[PDB]
Amino acid sequence: WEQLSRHWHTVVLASSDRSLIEEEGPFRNFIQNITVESGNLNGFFLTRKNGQCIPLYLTAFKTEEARQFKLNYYGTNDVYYESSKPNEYAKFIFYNYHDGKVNVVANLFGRTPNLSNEIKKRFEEDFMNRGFRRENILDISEVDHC
Amino acid sequence: WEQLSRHWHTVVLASSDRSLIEEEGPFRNFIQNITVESGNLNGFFLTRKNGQCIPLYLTAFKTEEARQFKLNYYGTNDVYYESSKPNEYAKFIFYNYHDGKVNVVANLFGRTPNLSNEIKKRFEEDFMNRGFRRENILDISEVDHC
Repeated sequence: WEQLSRHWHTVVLASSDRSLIEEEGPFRNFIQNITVESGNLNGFFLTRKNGQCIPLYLTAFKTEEARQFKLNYYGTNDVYYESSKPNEYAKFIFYNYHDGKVNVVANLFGRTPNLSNEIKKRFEEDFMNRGFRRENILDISEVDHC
Repeated sequence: WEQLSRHWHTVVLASSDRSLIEEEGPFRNFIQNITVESGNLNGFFLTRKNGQCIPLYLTAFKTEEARQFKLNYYGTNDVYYESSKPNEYAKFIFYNYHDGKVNVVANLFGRTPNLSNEIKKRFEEDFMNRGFRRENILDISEVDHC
């Protein structure tokens, strides 16, 4: 898992709940880098709250299950890692349970600040195919993230 | 996946939406057996619809990600397999996308029509912890089914 131990860029964000990833949303976070320790993912993000960029430390604890991690943040998040190009991008999918509800927050991280269209298009399609609206898929490689 | 190709039993079912697994629900299915072919999971089930038991064939198609499959059934289902004792029980978590809503359907299968209390207990706890209530977790080893 030491491969994920690098600098990253939040390229695209999508969620079944628009508000989770819009300005001021708990998941509108910009990854800076990931440090792997004993299989655990220690991510350092920057999130913009009340107009300012503040540090955010999130730890995806490795579970006995493969590619799966556990993260406690605004509820319990079952986390899944996936990538067809491990050296170029990383997708992190969060299944969030909070206040008796289930949501999905999908993250498209890139080793570069932007990714190829083939990659982004696949991400967009995968989620549009799952009933999402286009307002639920944010391509932030365009916006002004922290 | 050779340990999955045998006869299975649906022991406990859990869902974020209780109706999906209650009587008449599209996901209240009683597994008969699973046959593996080319990496895909070909499960044969029995489901009581409109009064009686009828055959049900579902294929969990392999993906490029470890332990993850795909199933089109009452929406798109991203299926994950996990099990600490591969020869006693099998767990399949479905992340269902239908009508813009996201739901989770977890299945606890066993080589025998019932599982140890410890196994069932942990399954129940895991989802009790994710905000599910007692009525969302149905042990069916007890009730009579197809």
